[PDB]
Amino acid sequence: VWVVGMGIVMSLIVLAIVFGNVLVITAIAKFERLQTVTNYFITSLACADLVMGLAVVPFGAAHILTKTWTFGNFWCEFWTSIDVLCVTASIETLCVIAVDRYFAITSPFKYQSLLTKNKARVIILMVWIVSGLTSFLPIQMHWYRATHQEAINCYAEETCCDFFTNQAYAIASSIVSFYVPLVIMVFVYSRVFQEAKRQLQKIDKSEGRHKALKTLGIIMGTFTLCWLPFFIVNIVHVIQDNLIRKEVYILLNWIGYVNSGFNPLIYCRSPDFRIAFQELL
Ligand SMILES: CN[C@@H]1CCc2c(ccc(O)c2O)[C@H]1O
Repeated sequence: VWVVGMGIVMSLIVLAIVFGNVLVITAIAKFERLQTVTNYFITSLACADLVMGLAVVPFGAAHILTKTWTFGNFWCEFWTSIDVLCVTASIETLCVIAVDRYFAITSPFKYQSLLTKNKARVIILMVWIVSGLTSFLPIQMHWYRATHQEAINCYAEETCCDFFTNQAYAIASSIVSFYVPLVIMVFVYSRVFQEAKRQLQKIDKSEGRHKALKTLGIIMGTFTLCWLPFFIVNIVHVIQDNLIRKEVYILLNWIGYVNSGFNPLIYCRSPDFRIAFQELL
């Protein structure tokens, strides 16, 4: 009375993610007026979200609904690697976009000199490579493997897939993937807000006879509310093994997945994108 209908939500999420990401990619690729150095970061972010929505989500949905993993252990390890890869790549691309905006507003004359067409490709490749070294290299060689008896029983059996991780791997991965980008983005947006307030005050002083707050609020709040509650419990549940159950962890992780769907509605609402979308349909 629950399974026969609760798959509708997963189907809707999959459809929304795939449609939004493919529409953004098609709009950027097809029309030449959208070709910009800043738009390449959005292209990489959309590609990461598309891969996530095409691979990670359906298999997880099958895992919860069926409650068994029909496929082998090799596919389980591959799925975990893809999950970690996509998550960290997306979160790092967000910080890259924020730093680009910081450089755009803070230093207006030499914005062009710092970043060109060729440098963006190198930045994106380095971001994806650092993302890859976090997931595939440790998982495939079995560095994260736990040691307690329940983990051994889960790992030996070929029909169960429960994520058991070492303390050191969890801490290092969380620090590399979330907290450093969080700090960088906070500092960047604080400086940007200060500059905007100064300019607004200058204009009001010039023309003798509030708006950036909402713009910063959407971007900060969406990311923080979507990805902060997951990493708190991720860090906590390794130090103490009795506080956090195995269902709240899954619920928070799936809450974090939805953040891929909201990215096109935040970073791709410019008017030129509106003309591009209107022309397509
Ligand atoms: C199966 N879910 C995984 C488990 C742990 C983990 C995730 C995402 C980013 C990380 O850095 C992680 O360590 C989650 O998506």
